[PDB]
Amino acid sequence: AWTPLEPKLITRLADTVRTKGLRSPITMAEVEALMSSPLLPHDVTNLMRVILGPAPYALWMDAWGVQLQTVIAAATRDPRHPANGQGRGERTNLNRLKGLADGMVGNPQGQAALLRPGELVAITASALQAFREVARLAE
Amino acid sequence: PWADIMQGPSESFVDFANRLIKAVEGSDLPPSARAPVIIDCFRQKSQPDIQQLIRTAPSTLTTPGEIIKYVLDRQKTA
Amino acid sequence: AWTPLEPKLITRLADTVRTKGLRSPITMAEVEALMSSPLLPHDVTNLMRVILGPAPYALWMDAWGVQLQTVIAAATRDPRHPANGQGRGERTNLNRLKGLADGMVGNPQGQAALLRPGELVAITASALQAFREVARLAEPWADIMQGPSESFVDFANRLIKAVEGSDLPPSARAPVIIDCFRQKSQPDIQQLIRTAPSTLTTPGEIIKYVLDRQKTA
Amino acid sequence: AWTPLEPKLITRLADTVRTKGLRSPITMAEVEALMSSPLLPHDVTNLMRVILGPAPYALWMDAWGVQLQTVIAAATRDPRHPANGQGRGERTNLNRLKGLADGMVGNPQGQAALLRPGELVAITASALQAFREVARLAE
Amino acid sequence: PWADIMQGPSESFVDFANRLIKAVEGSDLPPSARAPVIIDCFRQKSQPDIQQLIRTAPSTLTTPGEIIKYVLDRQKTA
Amino acid sequence: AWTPLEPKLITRLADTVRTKGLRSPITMAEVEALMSSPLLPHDVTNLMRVILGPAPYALWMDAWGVQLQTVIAAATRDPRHPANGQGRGERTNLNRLKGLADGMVGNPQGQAALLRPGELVAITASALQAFREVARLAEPWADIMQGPSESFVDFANRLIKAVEGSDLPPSARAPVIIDCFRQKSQPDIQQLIRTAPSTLTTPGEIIKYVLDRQKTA
Amino acid sequence: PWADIMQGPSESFVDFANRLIKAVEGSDLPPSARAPVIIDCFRQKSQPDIQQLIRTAPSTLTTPGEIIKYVLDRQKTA
Amino acid sequence: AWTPLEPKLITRLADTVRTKGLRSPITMAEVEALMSSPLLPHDVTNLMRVILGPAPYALWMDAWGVQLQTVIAAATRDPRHPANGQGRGERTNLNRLKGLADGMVGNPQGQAALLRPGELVAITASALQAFREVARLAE
Amino acid sequence: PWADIMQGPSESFVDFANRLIKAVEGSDLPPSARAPVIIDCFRQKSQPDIQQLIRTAPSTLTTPGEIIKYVLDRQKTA
Amino acid sequence: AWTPLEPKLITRLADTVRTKGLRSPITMAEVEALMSSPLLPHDVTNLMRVILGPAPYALWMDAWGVQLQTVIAAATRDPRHPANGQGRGERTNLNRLKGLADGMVGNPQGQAALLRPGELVAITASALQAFREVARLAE
Repeated sequence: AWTPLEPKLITRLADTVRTKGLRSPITMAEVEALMSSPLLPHDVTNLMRVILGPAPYALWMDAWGVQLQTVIAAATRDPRHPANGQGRGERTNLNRLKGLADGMVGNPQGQAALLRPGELVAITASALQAFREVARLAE
Repeated sequence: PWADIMQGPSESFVDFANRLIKAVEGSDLPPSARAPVIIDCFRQKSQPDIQQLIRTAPSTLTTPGEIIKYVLDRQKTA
Repeated sequence: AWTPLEPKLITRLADTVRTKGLRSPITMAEVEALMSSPLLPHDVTNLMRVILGPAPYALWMDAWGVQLQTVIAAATRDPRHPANGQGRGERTNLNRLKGLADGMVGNPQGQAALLRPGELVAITASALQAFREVARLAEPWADIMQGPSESFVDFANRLIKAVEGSDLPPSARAPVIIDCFRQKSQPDIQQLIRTAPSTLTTPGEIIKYVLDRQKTA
Repeated sequence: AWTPLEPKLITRLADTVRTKGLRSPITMAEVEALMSSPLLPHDVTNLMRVILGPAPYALWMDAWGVQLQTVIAAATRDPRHPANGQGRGERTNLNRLKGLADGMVGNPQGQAALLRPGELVAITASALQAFREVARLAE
Repeated sequence: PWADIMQGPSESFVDFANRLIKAVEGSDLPPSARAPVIIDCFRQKSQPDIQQLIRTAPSTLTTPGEIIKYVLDRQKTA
Repeated sequence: AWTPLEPKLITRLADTVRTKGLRSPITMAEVEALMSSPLLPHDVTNLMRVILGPAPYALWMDAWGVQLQTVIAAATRDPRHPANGQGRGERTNLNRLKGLADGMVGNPQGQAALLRPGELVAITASALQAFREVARLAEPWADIMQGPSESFVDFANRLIKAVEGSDLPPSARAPVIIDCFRQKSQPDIQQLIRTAPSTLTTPGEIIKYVLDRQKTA
Repeated sequence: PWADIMQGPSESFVDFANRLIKAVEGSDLPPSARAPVIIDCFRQKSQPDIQQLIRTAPSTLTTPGEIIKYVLDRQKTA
Repeated sequence: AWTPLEPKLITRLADTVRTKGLRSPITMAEVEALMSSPLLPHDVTNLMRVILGPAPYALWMDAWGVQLQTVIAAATRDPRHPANGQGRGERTNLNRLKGLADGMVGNPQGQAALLRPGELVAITASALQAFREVARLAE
Repeated sequence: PWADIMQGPSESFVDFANRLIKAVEGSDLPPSARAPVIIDCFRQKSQPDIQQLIRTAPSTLTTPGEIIKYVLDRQKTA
Repeated sequence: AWTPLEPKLITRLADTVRTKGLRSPITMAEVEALMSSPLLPHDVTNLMRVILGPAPYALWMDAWGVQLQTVIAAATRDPRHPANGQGRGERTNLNRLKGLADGMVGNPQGQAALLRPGELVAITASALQAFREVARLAE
């Protein structure tokens, strides 16, 4: 069952990003805090939509896609990925990682249903690395 | 109004890009016409230093994110 | 049977030569047009008498004679010339090429009678080459600079014109045009060409690149 | 049998390009007019040599080559090209399109002899598109 | 002092590179810290024309020799 | 047994590079001289460390690595390389070429022990080509004019130097040198070359003619 | 009148040659006397720069066309 | 077996030519010194390439060709030339004197193999006379 | 004295040649040394217009009479 | 037997050349008068030495040599020259015409001994034509 993040925590994090900036160690610590439980693509996408401005959000979408593509290359380079399965029918496509696959587009409940925990942690680590890249790039 | 947005003489580029993308996406344009308009507004607004910086791009930039990344890389630190 | 060229076409060509000059590509195209069917020495001689002034006509007579002499040397160097025959009795003398042979002097009908089609096409090609020589002679690339206010397409036009209408071999024009684009073409475009992530190996490619990335002003 | 274009029409078109420019709709209409019958590579090459200046002519040679290369890629992607034949012996090389093949270099009569009508119309459409590109680029 | 070296307005790039590499290698830095410092000094010194020339490098330059070669290739002849 | 190069020769070569530069033909001849016997990586590395400045030395290290990599690609493309052996156990790695392999780092004696003569000559040729590249890189013909007070032999020397040390094809240098003699070389010599009763078709002939008929002053 | 034709100080040589050949061929001279007269008028008219240019001809010019070609080759571009 | 001249002697001679000039008696003495043993066309050509500037080198190539042509005229005027042989098959062509013949172009070893000692001394004397002419002409 | 003879700024060339040949032949030189001296005095005296006229001689003049003829042909009429 | 020309006539002719010039018809008539009998090279040479200045004398020596060379070319083009003979042993060299041959240098008596009347008239006509050329050239 999907539970959304508190809008109070999200508002506090947005104001933190607004006053301290993207690169301060306190901001990265707060992001790591709100990045503790494995989030669904819907959660991370809306979170970055709210806390980041338009141009940093575009940059972050780009960087997140690139990092997820590196993850999928490593996944096709190793059939023992915690997102993959043993047979070929469990291979994870980027539509399933970005939340674009069938039964997931716009629906967080179905998303949480079909996604694997390894998928969730890989998406989360990818999003964190992308946030780091964009923060280092913006300023 | 998006077509009246200029990058101020003292304004940074990320603020100008934020303002422009906001005004273009929150307007009456179709969804399929926002990216070309944002690109062509980056090229013609964004005072002539950044205009020449985008003009002399050895690669072809075909996305607002790519233009923003390129300009942020090669911008005149000041 | 000999048919003369229209005096209307000849008058139009003469006025073209009068306004555009001898060397314009439109003039050379018009001459190639009126040089389509193989002409008899009478036709080409009268044509050059009408379209060219006195001094260019003298120069053209000289050049035509020289080119015809080269043709006759190649003909005596190969008995299989389309103007020649197999036996020695068909060897073509310059009196027959210039229309000076017996039964031809001043008479275009007899001319058309005795002349061969290979003779006609050789005379025609010789006259065309002579016209080209005289046109290149009648009217400096290394002194061409792009002015401070001049656009780049005008500079490229002027430079390519002066380089192609010069004494360089044909195989040396493209490298010279490129290296003149790089060293002339005032330092803004010089730096624009220098910092080219791709290697430009043709004047057209350099022109396209510069037109794309030029400073709009 | 090859018939050349009238130098009167070519002179009028050259003066049109000289006064109105390359991009005016009247100029493009005039070019479409003189581009009505399928022209041999010799015809189009001399036409562009006369009506265009040196630098636009270089640009046009480049663009024409690129468009012809796209055409030849589509031709090797479909053996039913009106320029191609059914067997492999009728495949059309760029030397045959640009007029550089054997029996064609400098000779318009032989050109008209060996060329196909599909070849002619493809060359003509390629030249028209290249003219459009160069006109959009020059000004 | 290496951190005070700037490329003069009229100085060529090979002279500036010689002076900078001399002052960096003849200093108190560890041997494993000279190449990154030389690179980052090429990027921030070396007046803004060469700064932008290095910034807009389609390839990633990870050695002072490679940076010198690239700049010598694409430099503005003047 | 390893024998070092004389520091006297190295000092003379360093001063030659200091006064004449990297690209002079005398400097390249001197380098070819000191590049006669096959050198060990230690020798060439120290030689370039001494004769070259810091930035040219960095450039040369880069170029030497690239050329050695091309050599190793050709070596893996042909098992009959004079550096390679017949079996796979003699394949030569870049650590062995750059002197980085085991038993060689910093020790020239062990280096000379384990290295092959084919290895040595390949390293030497690679280093020579890298030196040529860096020399061509470290340091415009169409901008050369004969000064009002400059003599003609100095102008000809400067022009031929800049034309031959440029990016032109080899078959385009003589026509360019001639046409630059004709259009540069201030109008007195321009008219002197123009009014040549003979046709001059070589830079040497033009130089001889001008030196004969020049205005002594 | 052919014997009154001079090359003006600012006139080019091809115009002078055209005018002179016109006036000599459209005159009362016999046909066999036109070429020598045209040559000797090229030599004595045609202001002293071209006069000296024709005088110092290493080859012997025996035809108006050859003289015109030589002068056009070696003329002072101005 | 071919042995090259020392680059040290060549460097000293080049600096002598640079400071004293081409016509000084000390320079001519030094050239006579380095012109002691019969040199192959490769040696003399590279020597003049190094010690002479570009324009004097062009002049010297011209003069050397002219003097070699005079030598070949004297050789066809006397079948007892130390470069010639008794039969017609040993007649020496200018391609063999200038080093342009077959098996000699660019290869000094093959050059030294096929050349005669009379050929070498004739080439050397010709080069010396050409150097004298160019030195008298340059200044 | 022959070695002090110069062609005056206003003097014609035949007068200068007469004076020079007179002073050279009526001097203490050997008979076999008069022609080379007369030639080399024509070349170095005879003010720079005629000096350049003799210098740019497409033919080689090896006799005082030939030099005099050439100069009289191609001299600047004034 | 050689008889010299009167110094009185030579003085009168020299003063005529001095007052009237070289080109006057009276001067040419006087020269034709003193050019009536066939003169030996000594006579004409001394005559031109006396009547002409130094520079006209140099010009006249040049022109006389050229005309004598044309005469000798015509003589080798026709073995029936009044100066030549029938066999090859009577062919007339320029040393015999200019008075430079053996037994003639400086001696007018020996000159008159060995010279032919055809030789004398050819020398005389050559000298007259050379005088005409120099007179037309001097003014």
